[PDB]
Amino acid sequence: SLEEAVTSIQQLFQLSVSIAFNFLGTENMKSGDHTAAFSYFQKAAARGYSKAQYNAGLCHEHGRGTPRDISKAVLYYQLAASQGHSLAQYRYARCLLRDPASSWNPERQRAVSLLKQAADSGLREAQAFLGVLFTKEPYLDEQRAVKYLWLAANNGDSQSRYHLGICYEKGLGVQRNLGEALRCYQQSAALGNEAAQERLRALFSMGAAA
Amino acid sequence: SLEEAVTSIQQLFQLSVSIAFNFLGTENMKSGDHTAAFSYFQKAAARGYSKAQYNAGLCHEHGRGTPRDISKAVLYYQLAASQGHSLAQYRYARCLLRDPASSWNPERQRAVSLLKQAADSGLREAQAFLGVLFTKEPYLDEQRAVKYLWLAANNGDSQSRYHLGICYEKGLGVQRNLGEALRCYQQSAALGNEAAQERLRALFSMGAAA
Amino acid sequence: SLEEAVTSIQQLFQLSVSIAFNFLGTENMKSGDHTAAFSYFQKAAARGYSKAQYNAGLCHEHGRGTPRDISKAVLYYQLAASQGHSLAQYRYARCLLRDPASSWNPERQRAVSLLKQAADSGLREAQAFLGVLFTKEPYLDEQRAVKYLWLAANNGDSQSRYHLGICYEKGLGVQRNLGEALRCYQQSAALGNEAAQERLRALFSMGAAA
Amino acid sequence: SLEEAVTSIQQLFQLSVSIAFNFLGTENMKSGDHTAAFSYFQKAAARGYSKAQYNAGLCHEHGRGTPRDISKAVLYYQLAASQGHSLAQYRYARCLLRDPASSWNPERQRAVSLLKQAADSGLREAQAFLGVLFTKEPYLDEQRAVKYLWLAANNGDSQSRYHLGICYEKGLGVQRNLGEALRCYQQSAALGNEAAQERLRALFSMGAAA
Amino acid sequence: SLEEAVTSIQQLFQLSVSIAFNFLGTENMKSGDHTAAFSYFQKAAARGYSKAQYNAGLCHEHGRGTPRDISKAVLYYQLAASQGHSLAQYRYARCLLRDPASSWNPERQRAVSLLKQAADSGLREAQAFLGVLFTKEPYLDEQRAVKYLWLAANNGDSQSRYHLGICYEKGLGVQRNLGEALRCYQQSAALGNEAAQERLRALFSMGAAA
Amino acid sequence: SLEEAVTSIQQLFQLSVSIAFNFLGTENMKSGDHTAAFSYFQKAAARGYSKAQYNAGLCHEHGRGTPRDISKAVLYYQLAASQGHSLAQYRYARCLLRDPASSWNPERQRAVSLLKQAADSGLREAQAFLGVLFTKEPYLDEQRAVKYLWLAANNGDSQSRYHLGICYEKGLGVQRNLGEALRCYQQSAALGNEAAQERLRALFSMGAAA
Amino acid sequence: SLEEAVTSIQQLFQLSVSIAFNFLGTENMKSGDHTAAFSYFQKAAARGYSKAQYNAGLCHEHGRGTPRDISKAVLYYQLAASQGHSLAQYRYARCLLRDPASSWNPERQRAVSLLKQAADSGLREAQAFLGVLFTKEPYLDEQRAVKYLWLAANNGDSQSRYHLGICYEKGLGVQRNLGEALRCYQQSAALGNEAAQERLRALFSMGAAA
Amino acid sequence: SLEEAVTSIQQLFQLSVSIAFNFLGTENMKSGDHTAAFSYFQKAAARGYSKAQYNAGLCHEHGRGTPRDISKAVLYYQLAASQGHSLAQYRYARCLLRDPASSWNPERQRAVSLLKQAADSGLREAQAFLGVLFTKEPYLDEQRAVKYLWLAANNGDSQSRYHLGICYEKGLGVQRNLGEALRCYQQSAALGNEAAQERLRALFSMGAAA
Repeated sequence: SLEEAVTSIQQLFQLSVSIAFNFLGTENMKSGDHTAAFSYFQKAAARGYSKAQYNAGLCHEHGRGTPRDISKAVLYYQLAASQGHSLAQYRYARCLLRDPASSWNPERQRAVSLLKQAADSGLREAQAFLGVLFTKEPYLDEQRAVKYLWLAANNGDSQSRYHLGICYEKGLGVQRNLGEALRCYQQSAALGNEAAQERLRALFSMGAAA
Repeated sequence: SLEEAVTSIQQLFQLSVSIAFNFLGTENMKSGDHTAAFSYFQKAAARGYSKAQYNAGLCHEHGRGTPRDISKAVLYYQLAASQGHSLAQYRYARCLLRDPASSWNPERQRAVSLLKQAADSGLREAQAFLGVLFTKEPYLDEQRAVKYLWLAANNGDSQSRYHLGICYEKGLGVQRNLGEALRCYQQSAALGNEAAQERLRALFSMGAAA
Repeated sequence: SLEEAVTSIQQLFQLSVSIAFNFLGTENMKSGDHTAAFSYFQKAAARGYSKAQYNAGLCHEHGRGTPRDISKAVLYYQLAASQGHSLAQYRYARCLLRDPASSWNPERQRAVSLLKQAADSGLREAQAFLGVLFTKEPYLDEQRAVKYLWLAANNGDSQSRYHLGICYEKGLGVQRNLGEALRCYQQSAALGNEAAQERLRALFSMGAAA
Repeated sequence: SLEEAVTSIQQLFQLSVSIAFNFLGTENMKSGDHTAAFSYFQKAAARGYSKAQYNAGLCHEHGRGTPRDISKAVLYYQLAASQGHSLAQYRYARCLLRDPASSWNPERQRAVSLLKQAADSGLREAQAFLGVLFTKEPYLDEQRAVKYLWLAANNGDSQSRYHLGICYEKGLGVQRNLGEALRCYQQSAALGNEAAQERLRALFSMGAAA
Repeated sequence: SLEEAVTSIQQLFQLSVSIAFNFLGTENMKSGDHTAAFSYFQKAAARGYSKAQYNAGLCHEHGRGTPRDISKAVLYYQLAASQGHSLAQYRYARCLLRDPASSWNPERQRAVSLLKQAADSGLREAQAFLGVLFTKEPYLDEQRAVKYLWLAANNGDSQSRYHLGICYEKGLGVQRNLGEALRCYQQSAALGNEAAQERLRALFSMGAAA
Repeated sequence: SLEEAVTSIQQLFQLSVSIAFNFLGTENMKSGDHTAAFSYFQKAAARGYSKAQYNAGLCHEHGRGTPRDISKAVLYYQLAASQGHSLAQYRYARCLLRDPASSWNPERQRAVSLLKQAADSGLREAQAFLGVLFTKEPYLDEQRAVKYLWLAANNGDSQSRYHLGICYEKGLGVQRNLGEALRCYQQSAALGNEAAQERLRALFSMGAAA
Repeated sequence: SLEEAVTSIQQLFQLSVSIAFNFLGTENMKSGDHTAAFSYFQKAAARGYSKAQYNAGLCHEHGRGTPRDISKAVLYYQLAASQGHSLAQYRYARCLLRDPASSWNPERQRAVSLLKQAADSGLREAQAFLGVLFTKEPYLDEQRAVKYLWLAANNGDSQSRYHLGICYEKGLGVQRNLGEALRCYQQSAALGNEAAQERLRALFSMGAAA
Repeated sequence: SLEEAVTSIQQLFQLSVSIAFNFLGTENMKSGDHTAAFSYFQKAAARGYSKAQYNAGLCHEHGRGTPRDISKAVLYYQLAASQGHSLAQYRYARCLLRDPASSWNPERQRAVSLLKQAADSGLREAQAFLGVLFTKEPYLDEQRAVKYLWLAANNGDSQSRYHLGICYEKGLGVQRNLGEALRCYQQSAALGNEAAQERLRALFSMGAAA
């Protein structure tokens, strides 16, 4: 019975050293050391760990100690997302979908599906971005966009709720109502959505005053 | 007892002939004969009757059977208003004050005071007219304007309550509120105020169109 | 001064005998005598009296003691409506618009215009009639129909308010609101709309509880 | 002295090796290796651990690397539930109650009791499932079913609140209300109940459309 | 010509003497003389007049100067009701239906029908009495009773709306709702329905703070 | 039949001459002649007419053409109120209850009873006056005062509704509620009440910085 | 140098053996072994650990494997509460306040103070218990009792909100409101207050049923 | 591989001994030993650890075992804040900015910026304190103050709710609403904001009802 024991202990040692390298790295990043943080996260992600791959991608696309790169960054994000990390797949989808390119390529469908199943978890940013993405060409699906924008806005995001308000006012996906749109704009401006909410409130409060 | 009896009976004869002539006149006007109605109303008003003076002024200012005249119309309206006919004094004030002339003369102040007294009697039009009046130079009194505009709007006038809404959104006399103004615009659209809705709803919907 | 006096007294005699004929006819109708009511109303309406012509038309189109007739009834209703009687012109439009024939004749436009400027006075039935009429071909004007149906239903008519409810539910002229339509149906059935509100409640109950 | 120390250290060693094997197994399952995860979970559950027994039951009922089995799955689920694991006992009850068999067998009595005391903890799924279960024969207990459906739907489940709405509409256990039921259907369709709420909305649409 | 004119003038004289006799009767009743009121009203009702018959019935059933008599009052109310007097027919129905007898006698059929078509006119008391009567054996029609109780209570009658509240809380005709019944009792106490509303509030306080 | 006929015709002559005297009095008062109006009103009121006695009391207590007198005024008001005139008895209460004397004299009880049966008719001012009166010593009856203040304020009187607000905030007769009291103050001051505005702005607006 | 190191390592060893014994003990209790759990918890609490002392108190007051004792239970609870354990101090206060003895003994003063500062943390049970406690003699402090009952019931406790409802009806510490109290009773019965809310609903049912 | 391994293991040892020293420090603080807690926290913070520095600052500024000092306290707070400790950076900002001096010194700008980015994290006290901060000279920026007071009051802080109410009633930053301000006062007094809310309720009670 010692063979399974030794296999178990060596696999546990592998996993534990991965954990320790990741924890070290994040402690260095929080403390202030960065190049050592990059080295630690790279050598931790080289051996198949989820959070390590996420942080490697995060530091390698923010470039907090390495020139700004996206290719290897999104490769790390893919490798982390395949293992079931919510933030990793959110970042992967947001980085791959930043272009206005068409959705004919299958990797776009894969990215939007993984972002969808990420937003199913409950992360605030993923579902808000999904609601934004499904509202614009060529991902037009008004009902799902509305429902996820509303669900994200219920968590307290000002911009998502302003987008819900413009969705009501423009009358796409939801019946064209104006009073709820006005109160939504007012509360979004109250919650400190400076640019868009302030601009729309000022326009509506000046069109009849100028 | 014969002297008081004969005085009473002759005064009754005067009042009865006044009533009969006014009646006849209004029956002729309703039936379709007009010049006879004019003559009847003039000879009824020449002998001191309130409603007869109102009808004479009305038929002189609309001119529905006599060339348009404002001088005699306004004089007859003055005679009718001095005796306590609410609609007559409303018409007097509206016809005399329709000019954009200054209110330095006290006679205009007398006209606006009698308009106030007429509106205090419950007439729908006088209240709305003074609500419009007090918002324009030099009759600036915002609180009274708002209160009587609201009182007239409670009777169901679309224009008066649209002016209440414009007052809310512009924030004069009342704290500057937008949601109540929007619902007021919407309900004024519901009652069919063409000039109000067909401009305000279009201006608040032009923002939706891109 | 005798010529104007004699003309005035003979006009007064004419109008007063018309009044007497009308009053005696309506008293006979209320008491129970009917053929005398026809005779009196006809001889009163033959000499140019508004309410007398209304009653003549009413007794000719209900036929409460004379065979049912339309041509004489509609002619009397036209003659009475020309003189400014709200009920007269309401009944004229009711009896003229009841046919399913084409509206190429301008008399139909005249009838709808007089119905409109009748219902603008405040009569309950004319408003509901025009609200129904403008909803059907070829008088399609959704906004006016909705507004007058609403201000008619505000007076407490169950059928007009049920028609407002179906207007909301079907989403013609107003945005397709559904909860308001359900509440309107329910409180129409509360006021005793025996047929319509009850049958929609039953249809949405039996076909909803399965 | 030393005897209690050695007993404590050996018991701690047994517990720690159980913990390590469970952690290993779940790390392998998350990473992607499966058969090793099955072996690890099996040998961890063979020595009396709660979460390990739950994971063994889960991997035997989904069969993500082992032929589908319910017998061993439910045995492991029972062994995990007896030790106080909320999600495991929820799974046990939902697996044992999937059959349409009667509740004469007292194993069903313990199953429903353990599901009840699991839902008392606050898990979303168990409460909704029991709310569904108590509605159908022979578990009829309307008040408790409605209360647990309501408090489960308060957590944001679309199907639970849709079933609350159908409970309102059919009026079983709750006073028959219809407007709030319609609002509940509408919001559940808004929250993304793609099948059921949308189907009832369409039914209430085509009910009057055709 | 002569014959129709003389018939018209003699019928007018009959009507005018009836009017005068009724006017003297009501003037005497208001002034304070009562036996002359009985004489005038009796001789006025003896010649076929509506409100004269109503007043004769009123003075016979109150006996404001004549021994209490119901048979003559009931006959006079019948004569007044047959001629189309809303208040008189309401009085007839309420006087005839005071007995707890069944509705097998068709006299009760006419009584209830005329009370129905009187309450349809807009009188306050008739509606409330019908709402009460349809609630009690053998006139049980819950929906009609509820709808007239509500319509009468809308006019501001305190006792009718207290009956509406008792009907709602007892759950006949309308489903059992409690909060609305609670502030229905509260407003009925506020509007001065001292007896019933005070009793219900006192009971609801004694059984609560016991 | 000559005796009853002559009695009827002479009584009709008495009533008709009273009506004529009152009509000439009111026509002269409206026209502008005052002493003749006084003479006619006294000679009409001396011979048993209700409205004439009201007008005589009114012209004696305002003194619009005769030196101020209260004795004759209140005597005429008593005679007019004994016959069932709402305004007459309300003015009797006006002129009698103004004294700060005690209510030991039963004539005060008669005055308040006639005021009660006046307010039961539906006049606006009498109810507001009794609502003020029952609040102050020794007429303390809080419930009735509140109920009739509320019912009168429902008619739109600003002072009565401000008194309703003071009653709410002070917590006499009603539960001491502040939010409804603040609102009530707000719309009372909105309708142009000097006292309500001067109380609100000095209590809940000045106390902030004073 | 080495001296501080050896002191630190020996103190860490004491703390770690305490932690391990506590963890062991709770693992044995959850697994099913009890007397070993008692021994482990006893020897862990004998050396000054907070959670171990709480568990010792719990196992001495429930007696799930040791004869029931309150003396040692409350002594352990005090020793755990002095170190800052919220649930332990809640248990101490609830065990010491179960007697109906007076608060003359200052041990009750510390007990109530520690319960207060425990409830200040946010535990549901302690706040509800103090809300119950301050209502009854001699701990009468109505405002604080109501506020803590309200904020505890906001967490979803049925009995706490039922006691809030009673507080509303009896009107102690809060302005006596009845409609909101009825709604609170109804919702608490809906949330599953099987005994008390249902009993009051039945009482308010049979109060009018019989 | 020896050099990277030895560097990793030595860095891990340094971090682990820092963790252990902090753990024994907090264990001593909770147990009751204080001077040892001070020594351990100081030697842990001397080697660069975040929450150890926070605890050192806390023990120097409360002085729970050392004479009161702010200098070393704020230096340790700066060291902890620079490393990303939300609560520590709150404490640093609040301790540095307690002085009433101006914001000319850049250290105040740094403190307010770090407090801003602390409040943006989600800490309850930071947002409330910053809402208070921006209200007073020279940090006047009303919108941010209003939004942070609103968000903090949404978390249940009574004083923040009172300051929101004072902001509404005083009409700075938000429109001068008074009704919802009174409701805010009342329901903040319900939560137990004894001093200020009780003071305002007493001022609005004595000045109004006395």
